[PDB]
Amino acid sequence: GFLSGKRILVTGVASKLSIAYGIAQAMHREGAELAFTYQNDKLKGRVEEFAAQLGSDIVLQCDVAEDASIDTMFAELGKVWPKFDGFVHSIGFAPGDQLDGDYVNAVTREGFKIAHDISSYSFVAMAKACRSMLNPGSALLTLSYLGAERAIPNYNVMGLAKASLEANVRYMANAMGPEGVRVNAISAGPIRTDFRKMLAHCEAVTPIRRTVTIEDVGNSAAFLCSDLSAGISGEVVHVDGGFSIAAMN
Amino acid sequence: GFLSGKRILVTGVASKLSIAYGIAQAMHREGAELAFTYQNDKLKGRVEEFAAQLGSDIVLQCDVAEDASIDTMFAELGKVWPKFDGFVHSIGFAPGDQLDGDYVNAVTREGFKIAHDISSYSFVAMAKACRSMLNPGSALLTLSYLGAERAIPNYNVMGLAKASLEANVRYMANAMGPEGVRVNAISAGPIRTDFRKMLAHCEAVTPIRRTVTIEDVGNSAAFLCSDLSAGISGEVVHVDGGFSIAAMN
Amino acid sequence: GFLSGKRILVTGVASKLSIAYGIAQAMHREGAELAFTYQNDKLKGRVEEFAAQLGSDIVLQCDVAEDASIDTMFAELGKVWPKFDGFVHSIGFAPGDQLDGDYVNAVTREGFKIAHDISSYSFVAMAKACRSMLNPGSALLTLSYLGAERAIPNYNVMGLAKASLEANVRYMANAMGPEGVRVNAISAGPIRRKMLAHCEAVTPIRRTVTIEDVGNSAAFLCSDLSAGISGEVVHVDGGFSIAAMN
Amino acid sequence: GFLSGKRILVTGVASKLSIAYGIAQAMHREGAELAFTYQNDKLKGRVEEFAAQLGSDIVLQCDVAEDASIDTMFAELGKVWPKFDGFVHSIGFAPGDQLDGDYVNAVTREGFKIAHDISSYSFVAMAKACRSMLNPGSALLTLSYLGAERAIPNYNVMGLAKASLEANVRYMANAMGPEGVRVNAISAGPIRRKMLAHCEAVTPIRRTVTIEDVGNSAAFLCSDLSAGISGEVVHVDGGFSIAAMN
Repeated sequence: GFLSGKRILVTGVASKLSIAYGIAQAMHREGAELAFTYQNDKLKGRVEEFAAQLGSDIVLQCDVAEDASIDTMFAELGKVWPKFDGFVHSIGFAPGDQLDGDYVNAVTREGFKIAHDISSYSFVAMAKACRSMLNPGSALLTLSYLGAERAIPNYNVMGLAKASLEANVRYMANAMGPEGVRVNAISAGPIRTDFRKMLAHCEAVTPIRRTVTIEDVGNSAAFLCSDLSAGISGEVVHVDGGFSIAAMN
Repeated sequence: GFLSGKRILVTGVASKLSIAYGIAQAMHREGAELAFTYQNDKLKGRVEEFAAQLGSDIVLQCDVAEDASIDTMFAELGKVWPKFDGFVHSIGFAPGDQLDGDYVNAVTREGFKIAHDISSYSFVAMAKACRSMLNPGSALLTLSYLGAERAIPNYNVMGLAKASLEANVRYMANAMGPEGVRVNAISAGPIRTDFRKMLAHCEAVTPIRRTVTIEDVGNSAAFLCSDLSAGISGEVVHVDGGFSIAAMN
Repeated sequence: GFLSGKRILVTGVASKLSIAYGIAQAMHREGAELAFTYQNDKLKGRVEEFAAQLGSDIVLQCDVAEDASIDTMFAELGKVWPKFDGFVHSIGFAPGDQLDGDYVNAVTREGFKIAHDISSYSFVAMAKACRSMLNPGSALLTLSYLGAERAIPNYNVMGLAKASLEANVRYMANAMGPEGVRVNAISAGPIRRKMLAHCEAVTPIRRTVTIEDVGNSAAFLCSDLSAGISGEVVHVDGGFSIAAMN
Repeated sequence: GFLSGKRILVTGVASKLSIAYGIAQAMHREGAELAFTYQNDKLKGRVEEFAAQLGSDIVLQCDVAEDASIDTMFAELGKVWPKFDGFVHSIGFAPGDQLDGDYVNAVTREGFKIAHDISSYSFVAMAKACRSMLNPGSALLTLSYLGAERAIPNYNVMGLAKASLEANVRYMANAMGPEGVRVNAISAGPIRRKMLAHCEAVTPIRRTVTIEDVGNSAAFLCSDLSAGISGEVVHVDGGFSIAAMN
């Protein structure tokens, strides 16, 4: 398929309904060889199993909160992939109380610091750590959400972290392009897994009249990490069925 | 390939260096069956030859200035493709004196009317004319340029027509989505075929450090007309190597 | 006021509720001397009523569909103001058949042509026709709508004409800035029934904007207070466009 | 003036050339009563010199890196102004090691943390700490830069902090608008050597903007003249960002 020859590391695989799993499935179907991180002991087993289902036995612990953890993960990867072609960053978090109710009341200095560290800094932390390992032609990919561009109820300090993240894509694309590395994001629509009401709304007003699926997101992610997207860098691509471009439907 | 099963009409094929030809080549390589329009008698022969090189003998006259011409073209197409899966609009024109020097001096009411009629109206003219022919899952694609979003010297009334065109993508995506049709544009970077100086500039400041090629544009176009981009509609995708997202390089 | 010593021509005043009246009123309050256009002779006395309230008796006929009418209107204006400091463009039309129902079904080649010619091309037509009359320090302002940026049901081909108008603002600003002219627009929010109900509920400031609010931003954007702003589409819609799923 | 009967707190006045001084000056000219913060005691007399020229003796210490300092600063302010009408946030910092050379090489976890905490989080920290003190009609303003939108060489991690700041503006506007508070920013152009040379040559108005131009837009954006504007990033860079390849 259109990723044959490519080795891509996938972060954030959680369950078979997670976007990262939809991306890993798509990439695998297109011929990539994959490697996977897991955060901690609770998730290790499920990730090993899913990795093995998609032909891989490269399953490595990584906590992106820690610079040391990122480095030793890449040291391990390099024993099997001295060079590789990019990675998929699907990691985003804010403490739970950040995301409920009025933004100005909910946000705190520490909730801000964590959400930005985990959801934005970790993308460039990973790049810094594997930079010399990336072949010419590599592509980095992160996931974002409309809350970066619009104020969405409850999304709160995650909007600011995703906005930081999308500027990180541009700064990274600009810095890394001359060595032959592209860096893009997908701004994914809400995916059916307060939520019920937001989904009903979103299907009714999306031009394609349905929420995107993890398969849809996976196919766009495979494209953006393949040589087929050689012309695209620093771009936030909306994979939300046109939801963001309509108003008052 | 990822377009097998798809029938796509390609407009604007001119010479082997034209974006539309790069798109038709890419689509063909991915398995689509193609049909081609030609504007007039001068171009017919070259289009017939290129069509035949990419497996097609569907070569039909169409002048998008005329509603009658569009209709009879689709009447002919329908004798061989009673239904089909979309088309690529690569048609854009302004009278030559529109594009030289100060915009406010150069623009005229008639140069404005032509550039908007040909470069923007014709996209929805084509959609209106084949709407009932499009299968669920179809995708329409047009080409645009950064001059839609920024004031670029000399591009002049073409910027306004491309801006009209990109709003046409959104209005079309919104109207057609519920019947299962997506509508997108590619905003393509300058392609190496005042021009010399603009190219040197553009390679030096583009993150990927080169101009995009018609192959790069073709691959993104194939993606956007394929089921792989099922999640994307109403979107203007930048295929300019990150050129638009950097500043002062 | 912050427009003292400014002469601004105002188009599109058709009634006291119109956006262009709210703008003229604010400009007059801030010390501008005003002039007005009208299109057909039926409206002429009514515009003289308006101009009189806003301190002016410069009321001139103009049909912006015609190059010669725009030219003769600026020759007339030139008799009272051989130089002036810019104009407000508030003129936007599509035939009514364009603005109802499915966009792709509704739009025609002629409806598209009229919408762009009248709502976008007229803005640069006016600038071309008065270019040598504008002082250094001048400012041109037009009015747009969120339909330029998003697909809004029914707004249809007007969405494309306003997207052309906004690009027109940028290309005009880029061409005229070196002579010392700025060019901007205000994208105004809806102005006061299901659509207003939605709008009030979801706009950050919880109300629709008024012609007074729009008039106040326009006055700023045509005054030297906004000397650092050119080529800009300023959203005066209470924040409606930056929110989603409120 | 158009700020008569307004009380605005101004942060970041460090010298007479600073953007925040140009803003305070314009606000004072338009009739606002002002208050100022300073960070360390070394700068205190110098800020009292400044405040005195702009009509004020409300000069208060605040280190926005610390929640308790922001709290005690608003308690002090509360002794003279138990209610007031908003503030200007002009505070932006990254360690100097962040702002040189290749972005990906330069940026560290700590440099990222400081840049966002000081340049973006402090804006909502201040709002949280004075929320109940703000009158209906109030306005908060911060300062950004085109680096939030585009990758500019050397600006590095500050580009990400300003992109967070701009989103902060939208989420603040959405949360505070229903209480009657607007929140906006100005993305200011560079202010007066190779980079200025480029900038003057390619900006539509053919000059860099001055602190006076920025001060005039800020005054507007904190006055009731801009009552229709919230959640908006207004570009005050002479049109530089809307042009390409000039």
